[PDB]
Amino acid sequence: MYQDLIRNELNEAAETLANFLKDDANIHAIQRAAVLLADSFKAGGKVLSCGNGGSHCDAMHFAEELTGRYRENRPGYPAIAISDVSHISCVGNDFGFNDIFSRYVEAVGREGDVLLGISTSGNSANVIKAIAAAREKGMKVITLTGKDGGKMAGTADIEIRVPHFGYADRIQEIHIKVIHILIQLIEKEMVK
Amino acid sequence: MYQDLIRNELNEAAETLANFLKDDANIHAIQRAAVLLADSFKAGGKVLSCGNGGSHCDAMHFAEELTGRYRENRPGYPAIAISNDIFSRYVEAVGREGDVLLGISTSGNSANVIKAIAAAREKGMKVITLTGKDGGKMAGTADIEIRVPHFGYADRIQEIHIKVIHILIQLIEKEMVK
Repeated sequence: MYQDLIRNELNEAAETLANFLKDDANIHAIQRAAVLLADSFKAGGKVLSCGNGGSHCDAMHFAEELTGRYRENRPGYPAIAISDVSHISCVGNDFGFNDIFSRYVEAVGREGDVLLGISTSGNSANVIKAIAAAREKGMKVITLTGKDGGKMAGTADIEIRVPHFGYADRIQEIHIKVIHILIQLIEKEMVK
Repeated sequence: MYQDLIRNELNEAAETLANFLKDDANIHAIQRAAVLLADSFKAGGKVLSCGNGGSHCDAMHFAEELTGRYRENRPGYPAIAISNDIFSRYVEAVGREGDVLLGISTSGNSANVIKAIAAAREKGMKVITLTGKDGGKMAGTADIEIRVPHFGYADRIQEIHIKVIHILIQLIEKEMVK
């Protein structure tokens, strides 16, 4: 019988969400993010999303939702989720410590574009390398993070940080809620 | 400007989690789902997961986490995520009696999930579904259905589905080391 266990997990997610919505700064960070993204599309830029693990799915839903919405009457792609095009992670043992995300920024980023880097610990080495490639490319940087923000703390133009300090599950669950919301706020921006 | 919209959507997530967690049937369905999954794995079976749009991702994380944890020293793949016959044709090509289909559909009306369910029954497989609203056309056709009582837009349902997936993975781990 694991009913206690189930309810504890769900309750912990409810405290996470509560803790998250209570801080104004988080709410303001999400609005700023959405404005940046939409300003950037409007200027003809695109966003590259990336994340490891479960966060790679968040990076994917965010790019494919924005692309599916804004591809009509626009060149290119408004958003792309960076993927392992050259199969560099096919040696297995993937800790994130690789140049899959920064390679991709180097090959396709342009000045004006946006990097959305997702990292539930703020320590993902591939995401830190993409932020540096982004800076070299002249792209603005949005991060969705957790805990104390890890080593990426301070390196993003806009950081949306989830105040949870244990395992990644609780933090990923708030990130996909943030992404659902970014996408609706951007739709309000994109008619204006 | 949007501050209120942001908080509103967060609060609606908080309302959805509270109404999901408050109904014992949803808690019991999660425990039974994990027990059937674990028991399948113990008997040498696999689980095929599928879903559309954002749900596809959830089906992907479910399958990859599970295969990552149990592949070593066990033949085959513990879980495979698939990708209107795109899911049924795969079930038809690889399902075996004793496997399990996990079909994810926030409205319960995904035609491609529905067809995968019917292929599953033809191969003698069990059926777990992650749903929303009233369970839609899928209601009744799963052996175990975890249904999110939210009757609005899909986003809020998906966000509970991923919490369910994270907990299944936990509970299956306790079952497997038993």
